[PDB]
Amino acid sequence: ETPVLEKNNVTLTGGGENVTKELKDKFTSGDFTVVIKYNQSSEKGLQALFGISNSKPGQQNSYVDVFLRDNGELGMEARDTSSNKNNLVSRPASVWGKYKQEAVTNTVAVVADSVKKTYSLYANGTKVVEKKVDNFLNIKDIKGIDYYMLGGVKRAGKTAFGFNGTLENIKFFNSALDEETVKKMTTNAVTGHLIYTANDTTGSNYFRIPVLYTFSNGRVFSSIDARYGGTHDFLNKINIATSYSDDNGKTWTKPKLTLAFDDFAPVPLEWPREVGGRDLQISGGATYIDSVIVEKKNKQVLMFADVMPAGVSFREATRKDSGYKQIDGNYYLKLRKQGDTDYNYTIRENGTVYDDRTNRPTEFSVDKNFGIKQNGNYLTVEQYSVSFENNKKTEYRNGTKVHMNIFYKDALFKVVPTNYIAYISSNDHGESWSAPTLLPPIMGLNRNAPYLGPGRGIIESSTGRILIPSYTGKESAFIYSDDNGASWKVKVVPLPSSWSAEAQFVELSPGVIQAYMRTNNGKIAYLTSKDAGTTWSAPEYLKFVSNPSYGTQLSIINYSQLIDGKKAVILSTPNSTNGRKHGQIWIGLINDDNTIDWRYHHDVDYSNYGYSYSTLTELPNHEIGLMFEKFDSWSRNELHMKNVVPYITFKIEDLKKNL
Ligand SMILES: CC(=O)N[C@H]1[C@H]([C@H](O)[C@H](O)CO)O[C@@](OC[C@H]2O[C@@H](O)[C@H](O)[C@@H](O)[C@H]2O)(C(=O)O)C[C@@H]1O
Repeated sequence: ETPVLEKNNVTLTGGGENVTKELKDKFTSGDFTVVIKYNQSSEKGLQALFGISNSKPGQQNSYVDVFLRDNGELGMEARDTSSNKNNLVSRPASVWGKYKQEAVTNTVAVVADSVKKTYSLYANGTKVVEKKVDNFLNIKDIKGIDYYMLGGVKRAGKTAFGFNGTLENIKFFNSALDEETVKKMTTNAVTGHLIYTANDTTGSNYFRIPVLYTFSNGRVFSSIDARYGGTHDFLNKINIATSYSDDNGKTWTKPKLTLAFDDFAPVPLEWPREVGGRDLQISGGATYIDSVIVEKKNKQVLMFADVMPAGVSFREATRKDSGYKQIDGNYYLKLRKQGDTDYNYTIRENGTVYDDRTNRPTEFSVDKNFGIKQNGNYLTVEQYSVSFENNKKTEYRNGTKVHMNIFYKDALFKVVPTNYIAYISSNDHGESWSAPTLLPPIMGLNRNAPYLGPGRGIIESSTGRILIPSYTGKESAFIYSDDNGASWKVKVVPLPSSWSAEAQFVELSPGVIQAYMRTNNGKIAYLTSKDAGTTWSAPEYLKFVSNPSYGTQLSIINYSQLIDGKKAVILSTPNSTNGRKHGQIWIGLINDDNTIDWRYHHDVDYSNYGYSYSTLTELPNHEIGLMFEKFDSWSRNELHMKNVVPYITFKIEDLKKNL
């Protein structure tokens, strides 16, 4: 299959290029596929990569184009004036703008298929959207088409939507090419920046909440939320997936499911993006969400995650019950047997389930992965699948038998419907992991566990204290161990308001640490401890970040090499009052008095491009690795998008900009 027209290296500055002679009436069937490898010299304005139109007076709504906006949205229009049919199909955050101050080459494509009545758009190897439309128009359906142009749309004798950049290669086909062909044709260097991809070895179409960490041995490790029923926090099914690199981030392992329940199958789901439909959620599977990583002095690695029983949301969960009882001074996870009103049971030594009314063992036990046994044999429940049947969501028992689990909605014995924290440990730097341990009720018996601040933990250097950031909704909760992670305690710090205080730590000097965190007031706060986290100052705020009131998670790390003769920290955050956008990386130099000189910053892409949760690490060669949500993950317009969490790298010289 060969193009009706192929052109190369067309550099344009808003004026376009007429190719009417070279396309006129060549779209015989009316179907089309247009594949465009381009880079933009300026992202400003609405820009058309090509335009096929009726250019006559009064026919300004008779055209087809593919367009780009200054926020990375890719779309297409197909409009006919006299039928008054106006089709617009798009997806936000589909393309890249710039990277290290150079324009990024993207390859995008549109396919119009008359038999299916669908338009499909592709960017950098991903089919970003395919939509069936009742008012479908192919080229033959639009009346009096007479002008075909590169880099604009000719409307009433004037060039509209002028493209600024270079069309490195553009191919027009007069048929609808198949999906696999077009994915391949749009695959390029941008495609290789995705570690996790839709329907890879995780089975998930969607991801959020990346975390990077560099181990002592040189391995670069990642974890992430694999979110199956779109990108919703809740209700959903979420697993923690992981992937690692032993060549300084150049190549990564196929992702593994590292924390995952099996009450619901981990399957690729086409979550609707329409107004209304996009609010759909599943009934909820048992969930792990929001990971934190730290490597211990002895090289054992810990990973923490929040744990939610099936159907339980952060917002509706109980805040007044830890899910534990205290019996003879020991804390045991409690259970309610189906049909009881009270929690009459506890999981005690060797996972034996006791009846607390009689203080005797039952026939039941719970293994270290939370599965229930009766007389030494596993009880089972049937797994759920989710599907779409005529754009209708269905959940059903799918024929797979899995172990009954205390976190499942079908369990005979159930935990309190609240949030928990679990951790797992690895002795081989992430290749294999222990069974999970639920954190004891460190907030008290009558409070829920904290919520983790996604990213890393630290080991403070003078005491060896391990610190894990978390929050409650009104306090900071700094989880810590003074015995190399054998037992855990918490410092609870009341906050000026009800912040979603996702935090990360840095050490300024021995004993002196700061916790940087999200707030609800638009600013990034930092609290200071001069005794390795035992006591904390009142909040101070960064002067140079101004965000919306909901705020976003951040990443901050210590860096090992001197910059301008000073110890340095590296901060990643959005910085925009208009959304989760305008990602920046800031270098802060530690002054002799332990204040920070925020001396340099680098804008990650253009200012209106999306940038939400992020994670930094220092690579073994002292370059910087960044993985981030390259979209606005708060916006109701950018939910449920595929392949939007890339990994990129910077040398310090790439970052030392703007002063
Ligand atoms: C991709 C896209 O959004 N196309 C729109 C287009 C652009 O929004 C606009 O040209 C970019 O500046 O606008 C279209 O509408 C014209 C219409 O816009 C209203 O906001 C205004 O009230 C009207 O006077 C008139 O300008 C267009 O036809 O250009 C619609 C198109 O779908």
